[PDB]
Amino acid sequence: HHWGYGKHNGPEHWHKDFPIAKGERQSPVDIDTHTAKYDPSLKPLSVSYDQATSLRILNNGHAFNVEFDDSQDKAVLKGGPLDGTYRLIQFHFHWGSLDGQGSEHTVDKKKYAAELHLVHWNTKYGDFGKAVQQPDGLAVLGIFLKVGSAKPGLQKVVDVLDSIKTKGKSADFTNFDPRGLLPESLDYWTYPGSLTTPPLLECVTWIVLKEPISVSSEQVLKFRKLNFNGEGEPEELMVDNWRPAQPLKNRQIKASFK
Ligand SMILES: C[C@]12CC[C@@H]3c4ccc(OS(N)(=O)=O)cc4CC[C@H]3[C@@H]1CCC2=O
Ligand SMILES: [Zn+2]
Repeated sequence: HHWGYGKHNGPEHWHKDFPIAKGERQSPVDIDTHTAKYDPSLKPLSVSYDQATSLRILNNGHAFNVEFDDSQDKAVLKGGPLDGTYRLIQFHFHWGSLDGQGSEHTVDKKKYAAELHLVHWNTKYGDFGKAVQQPDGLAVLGIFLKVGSAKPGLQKVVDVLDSIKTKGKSADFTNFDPRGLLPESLDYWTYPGSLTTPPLLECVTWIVLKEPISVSSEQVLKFRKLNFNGEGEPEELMVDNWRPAQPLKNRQIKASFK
C-alpha cells in the first residue's frame, strides 16, 4: 500500500508515512501576486543549458523523468536567489485529467493545465543524494503550462511516451535540449520549500517563472495516456499527479520583478 495520488493513498494520506508532510516549509503553495514583495536584491536567474546531456526517460509510476548526465559541470542554474551553483539532474511534469487543473503551484488560486519542474542539486554537497539532506540542497525551476499553441521543443518528449507507457519502463533519450521548454522571460517568484512527493524533504529553493509556456491540447492529451500501473496490471491513467497548495506558514514569497 505505497503512496500515490488516489483516494486511499493520495496527498491527504502521505503524513502517516512522511510526517514532514505537515511541516513548516512544504510545497507547493498558492502564490498571492499582491502579497509577493519585489526584492531588488534578487539577481537575474542564470540558466546555462547549452551543454546539457540528456540520457534517458523513465516512467517511475508517478510521472516521467527526463534524466541528465550530471557527472560533469554542464547544465547549471545559478544567480537569482541562489548562492553557488546547482546542476541539472532531471525534469518532469505534473498534469491534470482536464485542462482546468494539473499545476502544483497556483497563482492567485489559478490552476494551470500542467507544471514543468527542472530539478538541480547544489554542487557544494557533491551529489544528489547528499544534497537532499540539506536545507539549500536543491533548486527546482517551475514553469507553468497552458493549452494553446504547440511547444515545438516539447514534441520529442511527447513522441517517446508511447515507449514508456507503464511504471518501470525506460527509453534512451539522448540529445534533448531543455532550452526548448523555457518561456521568453525569466521573471520569477521564489520561496523556501520542499519536494512535492514523498519523501517531502524540506531541501528546495523554489524558483517559479511568471510566464507560462503554451503547449497544444494534443501534447497534453498524450501525457494523459501514460499509466501509473506496471505492464500487465489494471490500467490506471497517469492523470492528476499534482499535490494541492500547502499552508505558507512563516514564509515570504519574493518577486524578481516589479
Ligand atoms: C530523495 C531522493 C532524491 C530526490 C527525489 C525527488 C526529487 C524531486 C521530486 O519531485 S519535485 N516535484 O519535488 O521536484 C520527487 C522526488 C522523489 C524521489 C526523491 C529521491 C528518493 C531517494 C533520493 O535520493
Ligand atoms: Zn515536480
